[PDB]
Formats: sequence, C-alpha cells, structure tokens
Amino acid sequence: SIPGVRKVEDVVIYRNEKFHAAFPSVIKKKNGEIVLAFRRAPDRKVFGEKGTNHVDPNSYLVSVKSKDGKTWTPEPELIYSHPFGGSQDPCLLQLKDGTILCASYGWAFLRPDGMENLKKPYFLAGGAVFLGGYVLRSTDGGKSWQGPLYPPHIEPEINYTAMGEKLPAYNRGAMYEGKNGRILWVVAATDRQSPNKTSNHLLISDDKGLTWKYSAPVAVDEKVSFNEASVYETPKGDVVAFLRTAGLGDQACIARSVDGGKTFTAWEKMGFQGHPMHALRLPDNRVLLSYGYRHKPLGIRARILNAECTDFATAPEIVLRTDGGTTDLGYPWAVQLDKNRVLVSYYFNVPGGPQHIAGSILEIR
Amino acid sequence: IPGVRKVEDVVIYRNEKFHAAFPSVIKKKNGEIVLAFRRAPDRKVFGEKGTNHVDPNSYLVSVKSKDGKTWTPEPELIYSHPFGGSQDPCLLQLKDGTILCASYGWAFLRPDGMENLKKPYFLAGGAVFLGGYVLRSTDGGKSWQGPLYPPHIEPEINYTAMGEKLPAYNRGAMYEGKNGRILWVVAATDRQSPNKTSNHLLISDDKGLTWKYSAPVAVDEKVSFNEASVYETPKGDVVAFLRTAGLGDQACIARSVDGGKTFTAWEKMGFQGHPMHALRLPDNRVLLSYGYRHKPLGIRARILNAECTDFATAPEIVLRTDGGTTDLGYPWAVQLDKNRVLVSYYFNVPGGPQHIAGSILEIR
Repeated sequence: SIPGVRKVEDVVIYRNEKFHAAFPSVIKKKNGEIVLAFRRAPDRKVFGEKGTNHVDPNSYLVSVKSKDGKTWTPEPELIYSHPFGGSQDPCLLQLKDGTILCASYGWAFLRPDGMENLKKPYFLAGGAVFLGGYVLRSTDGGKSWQGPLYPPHIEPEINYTAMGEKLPAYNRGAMYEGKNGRILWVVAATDRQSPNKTSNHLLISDDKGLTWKYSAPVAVDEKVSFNEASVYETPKGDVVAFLRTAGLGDQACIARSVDGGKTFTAWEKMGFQGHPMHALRLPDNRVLLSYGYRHKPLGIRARILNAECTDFATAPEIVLRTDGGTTDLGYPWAVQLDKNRVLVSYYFNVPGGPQHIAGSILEIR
Repeated sequence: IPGVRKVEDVVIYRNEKFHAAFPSVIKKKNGEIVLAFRRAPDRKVFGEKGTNHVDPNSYLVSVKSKDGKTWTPEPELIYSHPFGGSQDPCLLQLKDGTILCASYGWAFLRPDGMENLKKPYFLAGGAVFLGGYVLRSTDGGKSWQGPLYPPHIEPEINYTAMGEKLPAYNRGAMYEGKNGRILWVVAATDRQSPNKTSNHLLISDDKGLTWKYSAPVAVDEKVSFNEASVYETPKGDVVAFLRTAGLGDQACIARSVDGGKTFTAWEKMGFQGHPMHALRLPDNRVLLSYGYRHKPLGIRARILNAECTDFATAPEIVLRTDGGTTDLGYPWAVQLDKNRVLVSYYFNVPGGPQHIAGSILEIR
C-alpha cells in the first residue's frame, strides 16, 4: 500500500460498440470544464471485417467533456477531420493563458498509380502512407480550432509524406510549458530505414506553438528505437523526457537536460516495463508518471516521483487496472480534478468488448 | 430571353488541392447566404492520374456571403461522416428557419469485408454505397444534429456496406409545401442488372424528423430516373424535375394533382440537361437551372410559368459555354434581391480544377 494514494473508482468515459476509441489526452480549463480528446474511427466489425488496426481514412479527432471527471457528455464533438486522410493520437496542451494546442499526425490512403509515384523514402503501414504531424490551435477555449500548422521537418527524419513533402515532425506525448513560457516538445524521427529506427529530439516554441525550432537530440542509439515521449520541466529547471522504446524489452527510459534543453545526458533505463508515459505535476510538486502495461496482467500502472524525477527506481508502482482483454489499450493521460483528486484517463478493452475511453479516479493527499 | 441579363460570373471557392463540387445554397432571414458543397482531395496531390466522385475524406463544407459576389475564403465544416465519404449536400431552409442538409455516403472496405457483404449492394469506384442521411440545424447552421437516416423504401433492393436495408437519398431540392409538409423525391435502385433507378415521393409532417412513403413518381421498364428536384406550384400541383439514364440525357417532368398521392405519366420536356433545380421567382415564375454536359459544355436555364407547364416553349438561357470536361454542373439558384438571382454550380475550364462558381442573373 502506497502512502497517500488510493483509487476512488474506475469510470467509463466514452464507449460505443460501432467505434474504436483510443489514445486520449485531457485538460481542465480555468472555467472548470474538463476536455478530453481522443481518436475515433469505425470498429471495422461494422463492415464485417475480422478486426481493427490503427489506420483508417475516417479516424477523426473528437472530444467529450465533464465537470467532475465522472459524468461525461454522451456525443463526441469534432475537433478535426483532416482533408487528406485519417488523424491520430490527439495530444492537448493548455497554456497558462488558456491557449490550447492539439498535436496530431496522419495517414493517407493512396491508389496504385499514387503508390507507384511516391518519392522515397516513405513509411507504409497497414496499406497507408504516413503524413507526419500537424497541430491545431484554439484561443477560444476549444470552441473553434485554427490550423493545421505543420511542424518543421527535422534533419534526422528521412521520410517524405504521402504528398511528397519532407515529413513534418510529430509524436504522441505531452508537451510542457516551461516557466519562462517556452513550449517544450519531444518529437520522434525515423533516422534509419532498414531496419526501421527512430530517435527523439527536442523542439522548442517561443511563440506559443506557432513555430518550432530544433534544440537538441534527446535519445539516440545504434540499435534501440525511441518514439513516444512525454516531456517535463522540474521546479529546479531540469528538462526530463520519459521515453517508450523498441528493441529494449519494453523498458521505459528517461533522458535529462540540465542546461535548459541545449544538450541531453545519456538516456537511462528507469528499471521497469511500460509505455507510453505521461507526467503530471501534483499539488505538492511530486510527479505522477502513468503508463500502459501491455503484459500480463494487461492494464494501467503509475508511480509518483519526487519533484526532480530522480527516484523512479525506488518509487512504488501503483496498479490501476489488471482486467484488460487484448494489448490494444493504454496510453494513459492524467489531469488534476481538484487539490486531492486526479483522473488518470486511458483507453481500454475488456474481453469481448470494444476499444473505449476509461479512467481511474485517484485520491492523492 | 426578354428581360433576363447575365450580370456577371463569380468564383465562389477554388483551390487546386481540392475537388469542389455539387453545391446547394440558401439565404437566411438575416441576409447571410450559405452555400454547402462537397470537398475532397484532388487526387493529383497524391500523384494519381485523376479524381472521381468517391473518396473516404469527402466532407460537407460551406462558404458564406452577404451579396453573392465575395465569399469567405476558408470553408467551414458541416459534416464529416464517421463511416466514409459524403456527397452532394442538399440544403432546405424551412420558413421557421430550421435547415435540413441531406447527403449520402460511400464506405471503403477491406477484402475480407467485401467477401462477407450481404447482397445486393452497390459498388462504384471501389466503394460500397451507404445511402442517405440528413443533418438538421435549429440554430441557423451554427451546429448540426443527426444524422437522421431516411427510411428504406420498398422499391430499393440494396443493402448498405454495414448490412442494413439502404436508407433513401437523392441529389435535388426538397420543398416545403404551403401547409408545412416537406416534399422529397428520392431515388431507389429497383433492378440490379442492368442497373435501373426510379423516383418516389417521401413526405415529412414533423419538419424532417420522420418520413412517410407517399407515391411512386417516375418508373419505367427501361429508363432510369435518379436525381430529382421537387416543387409545389401556387395552385398546389407537385412537380418533379428528373434526370434520366437510358433516354439520351432527356430532362423529364412528372406531376401530381392530388397533393402527392398519385403522379401522372412522366414526360420529356424536350431538351437535354441535368440535374435540375427549380426556384420560385418573386412573380411566381419558376427558374429551372441545369447543367449542360454536351458541346459546348456549361450551364443553362429556362424560366417557366407559375404552374410549370410551358417548358416546351420557354426559351433557353445559356449561362456558360467554357467548360473543360463534363465534370461540372449541378446548378442551384438563390434569390439575391427582387430581380437578381445567383445561379451557383461547380465548374472546370481546360487545365483547371473543379471549383464552385456562379452566374448572377438580372430577371425583370
């Protein structure tokens, strides 16, 4: 038992058997409204198909809302439908001034004459051609969204988009607004084609997400891939990135910068399995690190780190869910409900059930 | 024609990255002109050779105007269907301000889904037909509720890509009858091979929440009737203006003298053109606009008397002749002022993209 931690209850946030609902992020606005964004796409069983993967031309970015973390609006509102294909993993950032950024990335679906004419290299998965990143922005509390704004293509990235552009950077993971108002974003880039390898790189925005500048490599290895990453700034000003890996037995890793993101020291294993990671600063400046656990028993876990995020090896693991059906679940994202309660949202499935948004409400005193 | 003059042509929305087509347009009581259209990628953005009329990412979008000449440059989204691409947005504004936006859709299935489809289904361009759905706005087009799925009607043989009996649909204008009934002439596939469609009248007495089958409108052993605009005359005749297949692009008409309970035999109107749109002008004359997918390619119209009986003798107004390919047309008109009408349509010139355009007519 973990001092000061208790699960209040689990909740279902959005569930509809006709839909694959996945990859949530969530913010709470100054007016009290909790806004949770997620990817919604057809559950392909509605077309008589055998199963659903993570590409679909009609995957849209949608949201549901709550005043308390427990009662949710039943009909999702549309954040964004990309004119050129399906959209992924909406990642919300709310700035102190109320601006909301919603990062995403896309997949295009081409016909045979298009496939033949693609500039190489490109990335093909599930019959779809990768489009890379795009970001929507709202200055009215999410009532309307402007954009898309395309992140820069960064030098390590080798791919072209399905439309022949150099691939805009992208990721799944939390951005972080630094104390000086600069926005930190750790993005992924494909830096080798065969075998596929990705590395992480820090982008920085000094204009509240209108444009991004490359700052420094975050995690690079000759064999191990680094992809989904959440970034965090500690009270003393360290920049920390929590990293999903490929080729390292699902080991969750960390990389740190002590010079404001100009250089990162060597990446380290944190000592546990899980992905992807999300970090939330709690009211006492400790850090809730939540992650998916795609091993038996399938579910969602977390641990609470000290303020500087140095004690990940000794912080006890909080087990939130063990009842998952298949590995198609996870991607938790936490939000502070009030001084003593946190909602850890995630997407989930139980045996025989659809991919839906769910959450665990925690009491952290 | 006498007293009619083309004031000028306008570009309503054009972007080389997009195929923009199939417009419909209303003007709200506060004067704002709202034009809805289908927007899909021009497939050349993907290095493909051409663009057809199915795409999973075709969305219903709108641009707005106060005068019909200058238009908002960035389309707002009306609807993206969660299950596929959407077609031909057809707007009806009720006298009380409610707006209906009819549409229909295409789904894109994987091979194992294709193998398991319930037959008959309708396949075109690699996509499987979803049939109709209708969006509804009670706040002037700020938000849209739905979709509401029209009934499947007995003549229709197809199942949707999701295995349901196919909901009715069409491209064409609905019409609000003088008693508040909504008239809608829909299409149904009533023979699989060779394909044939027929038209049928649906009526709604609850402002578009539900629909009742009323009567067959146009059926033939061989000729198809598909896209149809419906219209109620001041005397109360119900008139439907019909696009055909199997009849040399002859524009046709069918009429009911009993409020839509029975239609008399369909007739040729004596000219080629499709699809048709009818607009009651301020003097109760009727502006019938249509695309002309023959040389010279473009947009044409005729002004009928109030009861729409003089189509054989009403002179043809030629609005455009500079079309590039046959992928153009589908005009829809809206009254700007007492003697100015905007005829919107989509269009292309040789080497140019599919874009929304219009011609402003002065009719005295």
